[PDB]
Amino acid sequence: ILGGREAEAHARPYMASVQLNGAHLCGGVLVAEQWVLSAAHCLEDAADGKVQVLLGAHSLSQPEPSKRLYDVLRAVPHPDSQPDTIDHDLLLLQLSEKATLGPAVRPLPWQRVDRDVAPGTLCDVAGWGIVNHAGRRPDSLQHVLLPVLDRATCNRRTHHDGAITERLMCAESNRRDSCKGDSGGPLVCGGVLEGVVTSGSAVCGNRKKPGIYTRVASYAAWIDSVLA
Repeated sequence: ILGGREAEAHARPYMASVQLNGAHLCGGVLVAEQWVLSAAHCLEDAADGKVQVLLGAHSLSQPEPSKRLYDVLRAVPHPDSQPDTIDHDLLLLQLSEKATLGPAVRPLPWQRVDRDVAPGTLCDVAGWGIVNHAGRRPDSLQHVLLPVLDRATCNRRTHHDGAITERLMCAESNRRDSCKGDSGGPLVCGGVLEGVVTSGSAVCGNRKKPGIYTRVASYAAWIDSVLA
């Protein structure tokens, strides 16, 4: 963190921790009983494995009755994802079994209609912090409300300089100091999944630095198809 606050425990029952070898790698979002959406860059690299997903968690380290760790039957990165690009940066993970659903675990509706989130809309992003930003990292789930930034301005020569295609969206990042982006994590507007974090901003510095998110509606055809 240097954006935000501790979330209410289990009030985002869609939130997932994508894990490598039992350590938090990336955020993700439960989009169907057996399927979690995250970002391709997360699981990018090569060797392995023991990629799993933790559902029903608030703390990454402490006992909680709802916590369940799922192995993954299949990792499906968007075919057009590339290591050297923030395009098509989505990742679907098929869980070993249907998630057991309840107050702490519950898929989130996601936007199928390909329309942009209106600029100014307040959306919610949640996650758990990187490298080991404090060994247990941030240990409990954090979130913050960010206003959506118009694509035009996001594309300014000082913001993101034409990088933001119509398949991407932006949020004002955060003034005062810097940064965040769990990655793979979700951007939720009015209770609907609209975006997934991409390395926006992993080049942090300005005042009006914006976060970059992949628009899930733009990939609705690919998502649904992997699900069927």
